[PDB]
Amino acid sequence: MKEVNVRESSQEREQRIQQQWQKGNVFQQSVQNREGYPSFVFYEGPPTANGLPHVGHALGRTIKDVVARYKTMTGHQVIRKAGWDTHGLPVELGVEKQLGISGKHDIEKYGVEAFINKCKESVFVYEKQWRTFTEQLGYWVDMEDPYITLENSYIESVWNVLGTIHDKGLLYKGHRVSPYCPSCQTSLSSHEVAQGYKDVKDLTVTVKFKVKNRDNEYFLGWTTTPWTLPSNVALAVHEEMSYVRAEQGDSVYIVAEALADKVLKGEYSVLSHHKGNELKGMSYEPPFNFVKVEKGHEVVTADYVTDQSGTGVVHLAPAYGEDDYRVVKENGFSFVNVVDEKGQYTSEVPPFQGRFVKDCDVDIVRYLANQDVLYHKEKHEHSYPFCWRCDSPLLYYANESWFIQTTALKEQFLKNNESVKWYPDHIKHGRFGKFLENMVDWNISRKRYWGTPLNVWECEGCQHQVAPKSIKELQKHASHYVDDSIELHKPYVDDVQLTCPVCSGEMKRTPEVIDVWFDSGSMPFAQYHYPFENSELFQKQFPADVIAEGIDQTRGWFYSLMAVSTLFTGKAPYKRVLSLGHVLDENGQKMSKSKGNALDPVDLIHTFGADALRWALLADSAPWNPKKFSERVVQEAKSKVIDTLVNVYGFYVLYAKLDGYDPEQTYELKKTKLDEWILSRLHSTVKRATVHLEDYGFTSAAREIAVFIEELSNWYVRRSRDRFWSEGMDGEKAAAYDTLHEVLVTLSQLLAPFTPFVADDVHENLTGKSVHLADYPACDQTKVNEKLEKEMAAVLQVVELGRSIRNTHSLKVKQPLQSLSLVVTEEDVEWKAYRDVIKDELNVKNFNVEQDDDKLVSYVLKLDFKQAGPKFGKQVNEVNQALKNLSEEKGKEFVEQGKLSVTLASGENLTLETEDVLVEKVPKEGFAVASNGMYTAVLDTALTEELVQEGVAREVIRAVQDYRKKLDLPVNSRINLELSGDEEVQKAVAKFETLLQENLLLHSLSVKETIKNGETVKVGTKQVVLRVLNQS
Ligand SMILES: CC[C@H](C)[C@H](N)C(=O)NS(=O)(=O)NC[C@H]1O[C@@H](n2cnc3c(N)ncnc32)[C@H](O)[C@@H]1O
Ligand SMILES: [Zn+2]
Ligand SMILES: [Zn+2]
Repeated sequence: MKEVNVRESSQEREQRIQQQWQKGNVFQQSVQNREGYPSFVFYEGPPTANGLPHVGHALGRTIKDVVARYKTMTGHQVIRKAGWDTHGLPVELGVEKQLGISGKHDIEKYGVEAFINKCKESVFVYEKQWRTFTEQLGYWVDMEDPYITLENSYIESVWNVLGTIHDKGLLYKGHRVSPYCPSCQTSLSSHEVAQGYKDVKDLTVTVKFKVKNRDNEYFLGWTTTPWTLPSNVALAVHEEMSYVRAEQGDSVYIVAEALADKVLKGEYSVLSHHKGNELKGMSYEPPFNFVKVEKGHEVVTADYVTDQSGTGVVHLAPAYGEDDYRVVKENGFSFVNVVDEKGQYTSEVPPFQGRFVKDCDVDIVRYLANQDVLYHKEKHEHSYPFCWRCDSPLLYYANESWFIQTTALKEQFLKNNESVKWYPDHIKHGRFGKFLENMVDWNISRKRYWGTPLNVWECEGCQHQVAPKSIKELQKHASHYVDDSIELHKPYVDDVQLTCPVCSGEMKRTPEVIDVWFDSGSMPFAQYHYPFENSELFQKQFPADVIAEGIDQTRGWFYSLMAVSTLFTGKAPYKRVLSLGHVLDENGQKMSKSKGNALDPVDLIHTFGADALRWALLADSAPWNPKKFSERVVQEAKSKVIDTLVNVYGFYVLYAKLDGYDPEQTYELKKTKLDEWILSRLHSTVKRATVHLEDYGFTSAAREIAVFIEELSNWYVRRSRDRFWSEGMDGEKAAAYDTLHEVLVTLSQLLAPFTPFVADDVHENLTGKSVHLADYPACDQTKVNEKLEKEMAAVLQVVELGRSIRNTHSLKVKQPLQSLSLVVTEEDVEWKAYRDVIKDELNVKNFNVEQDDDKLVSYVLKLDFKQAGPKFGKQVNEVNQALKNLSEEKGKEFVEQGKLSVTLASGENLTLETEDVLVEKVPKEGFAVASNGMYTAVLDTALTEELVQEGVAREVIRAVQDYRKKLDLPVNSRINLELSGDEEVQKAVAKFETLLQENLLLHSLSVKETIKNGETVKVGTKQVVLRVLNQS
């Protein structure tokens, strides 16, 4: 083993370990060495290369590393291939800002290829930043040969999946009302929409729709979206609902019967009743006539019309509502649209053309009043969908899109999810399962530029569709030569046309790219270029035994993985999911670069070490709920846990070298009880840490290890230092080194998944072998001693109570005290075995175990004025004083009898009730008490001259020992000590001459009045002059 003497920062140690890992190919070796062992299949969720990693990203990569390292150590091969997510809106928008452009028209002007090249350059920059962060965090994952979603082979596998889905009839094009982002100018999927809901307040209005062929009669139409009123095509009523013609003032209003009293306020008179199907076909005047409707402006039956809210007459705009689209289509009414692709009014609405529709709500209300059609308005507090990338409010907008028909396999989705073990369990049928139950088809087409091109070609002539699964299939169908090096991106694939197998017409590729979530969802198949390559490796690497990503992937990678695999293979792509709560700042606020509360994990790693950051991320709280985090928690992990291990390790190395201990040599071992206890704690920790890790309880396993590390340092090492400090390799010293060597090797093995850097530094130096090539240690039950653990835990509690008393009464432990008495209710612990430990640790001359406190306490008596006030009147203070004057035995009698008589000054005898007296139990004179209920410790705090003088002699002994170290004197030489001090020091040194001589290797001791050029030292509150000569 090598020394740990030269001061090394945490960063320097981890850099040294990192280089050791590189030179030895330890990561690669930890995989290859498990060839033929059972597989544990792990999929890396690919980080989006559109920004810098923050400390929240360190949680998931820490947990994935713990799992992979642990499963490797317990006898599994864990292949770890990194991945980078590089397509889609999350990349495009950031690049647009870098370029100072915005929107699809600006991208066309900039140039599609030039824009895409900028995207490629940006993702490459971010990949390197993420790679460096991952390496310094110690998350072993192959970033030399990662999968990358922009790579041609990866895209080809995605094409093969999409082509296979198309073969089944599950990829189709349709004109549907879909959630739509007016800024990004594209439809969005249902999982993307679920990620962007925000509470808003807007206006729902009731508008009068004047009935044609009548007078003073208006329908009361209702809508939550005033901006859709110019596009009105029909009014919807329920067929079997009852409506009333109600007269108010000079007008008559048609409204639902159950809502009339709410809608019509002040005064009305119901004239007639009508069913919903009776009102069918009645024409009316639209609130706006800017747009011309060919067929419409009538009343139709819709089954979804409710009488619970609104008026029972619902304004329908077919282009901006799925129900509205369906009902208008059924009744053959003309479809109309008044909005461009940017969410702005077209020329068909003159007064508002070129304005965002949701910003016209206030002006629409005023226009409604001016036409005298407005009848009511109210505020609507509800959730509304916003774009998960650009924060623009969404619209529901009729649009031609491509869909993956996920609903066709909904039953298979639920069955696959039912096979998955979720952490936390509630996600399975909660956040994730509920999303499966409300499944709609997956809108995958994005009218964008940077992404996986949707590989569907349509014949211009007969609309036949061809979906090439590969470059070879693309080449086979193309009407022109297609080079083998064709890049599977826009615009290169848009220059490829096919010959239609049906009519020989020209086939053109649909222009869209696909949802970025499909790319990552395809990684089980695309990361190995399946089925074109690595068919056998893929089969061994499917399904995954676990994945671990943030909770937002329930609307992300968790869903897209499940959907792609279910549509493609029918099978669940994973057996087990760790759904991780998000890291927040120290205030509980979400982490963001804009908010400035996103800590840099690289700075934390540089300052405190990755081992400390990882430990704090694992041990401070559980990973399943939102997590408050701070630099302070990392600092505490470094000083309390990481530094403590390093110091114990450095202590062992220094004294093992000095004493020439050799773990390969065989010694006669005199194992002590403290050796047995720490070994029992070691293997009990091994057992309980393994049990938690087997159930992915990282926090509980970490906390268990931290407890053991505290016991190892604060108790085992601290109390065993003499056996390392002593000279000569006796049986006890050899046992100490043997015990500590086993603890350090096994503990570092335990810690290897958690704190990989320091664990290897200890283990490799002690054994010559990397800890990460080792097996996870097994619990040796023969070294577990449950009784010994139980007693030492009781001893620690007693020592803690004793220290508490000493601190409370300002009695420093260096000052010996006469006795500690322990009151125990039961003879559970063999206290005789720990007498020397308790007396040493508390510095008491005597340790006595008592069954009760009768010899240690007394009773004083007072009067309960709230209970005995009226009974004695003006004599209450005389009786209360009478109780306080009673002797110790009188109080002892009262607590046993419960009845008491007090004789007042006049001789008047009075009787005291049990509840009239307040009883106080006090320790006997000179004693002090602390109790935890189970144990009552009674300490004699009374000081004698002999006790004080012994304390002075102890202080003299320590002062001399400190002065010897300052002079670099040999530990073997005997010294001539000269000492000067006042009479109290002189008397103490004289009286305890034997004690001084036993603890100091003194050739002679001279007490002088004055010392020439002496060293003044501070012994207690006194100053003592020392001077050391050497025997000549
Ligand atoms: C599995 C990854 C997806 C396919 C996608 N590329 C993506 O979300 N990429 S990411 O880089 O934005 N996310 C990386 C991982 O970090 C999690 N995460 C993101 N933000 C936080 C946060 N504040 N606290 C904790 N974890 C967080 C993501 O869920 C993902 O696991
Ligand atoms: Zn958007
Ligand atoms: Zn054709």
